[PDB]
Amino acid sequence: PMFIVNTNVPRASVPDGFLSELTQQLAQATGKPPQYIAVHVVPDQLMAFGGSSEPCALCHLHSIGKIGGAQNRSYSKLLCGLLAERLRISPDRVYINYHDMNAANVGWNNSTFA
Amino acid sequence: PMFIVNTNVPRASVPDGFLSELTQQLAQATGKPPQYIAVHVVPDQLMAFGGSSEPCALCHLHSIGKIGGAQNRSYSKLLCGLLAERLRISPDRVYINYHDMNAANVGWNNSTFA
Amino acid sequence: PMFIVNTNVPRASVPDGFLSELTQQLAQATGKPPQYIAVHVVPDQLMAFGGSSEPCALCHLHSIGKIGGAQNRSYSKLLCGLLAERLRISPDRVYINYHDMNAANVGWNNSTFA
Ligand SMILES: [Zn+2]
Ligand SMILES: [Zn+2]
Ligand SMILES: [Zn+2]
Repeated sequence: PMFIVNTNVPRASVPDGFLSELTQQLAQATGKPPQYIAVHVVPDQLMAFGGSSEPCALCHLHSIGKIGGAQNRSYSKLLCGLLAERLRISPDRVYINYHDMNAANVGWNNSTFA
Repeated sequence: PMFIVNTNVPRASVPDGFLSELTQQLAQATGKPPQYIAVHVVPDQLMAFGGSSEPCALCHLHSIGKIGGAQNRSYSKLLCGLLAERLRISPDRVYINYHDMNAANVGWNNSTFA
Repeated sequence: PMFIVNTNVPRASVPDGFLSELTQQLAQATGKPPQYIAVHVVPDQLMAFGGSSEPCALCHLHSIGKIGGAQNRSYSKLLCGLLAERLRISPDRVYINYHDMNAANVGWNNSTFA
């Protein structure tokens, strides 16, 4: 699984340990080993949500499987929780795009996961 | 809808008001309420288009519906127009990836749109 | 075709000429003319892969066609090889998401490729 958060929150407002917390929480949520989880945070972005530049986040989660209606609801509660608690972003100013990837469409280690 | 533009144009060349212009015109073109429109501009990028580092842009528009052949042509005319007039990027140096998202695959406000 | 690499490797570690090498080799791998290839490198990112922040990369390749199991394996070998040799990133710390785009879903030059 791989998760990106793009936000207008400043870099200094991202806590030490946030990447490790996302890794652990996503490992637990997806059930995948942490060794397979990648995370990426991009602060200081020029962005707006509903025309407003109050704190917001635009995110992506790519995973080979572990994507679906109930799972994505659970991930959204989890991830919005973390962004609210750690980055002080309101849940209603977060979007997360979920992409279920075929194994043949994810490259890694000189080949794909197929 | 969520629109991202990645460009090698420098930050100082992005005019004041541009996020607001994008929000307004995307709301009108997609028919979606402005509250649901998110926009993100990423200047100063290390990029090439056709092997050239002349001004260019690589973009993404995700939307739950309102994506299809005729709509996408319309969006491209609108967005390339804006990038040309505001950022001085030639339309033939812009790519826009359009993604029609299932409601169940978009997280927002602790849940999804499904 | 368009290729993005997000990495924690610093900007100064990206060698001169790398965008040009990526353009050339992607043109050859996809079979598409270099004039149609776009490349984007994003260094200095706040990322982790498998819980750690040694050099890693999260990438995307979007292409109208030229995507499939054998092609993607060949792209992955090529791209991991380049990231290892030029950016000193281990291949087992690289993910590449491959997206086959419909022509009507790629905007360019005020219209789409349809
Ligand atoms: Zn997406
Ligand atoms: Zn895409
Ligand atoms: Zn993707």
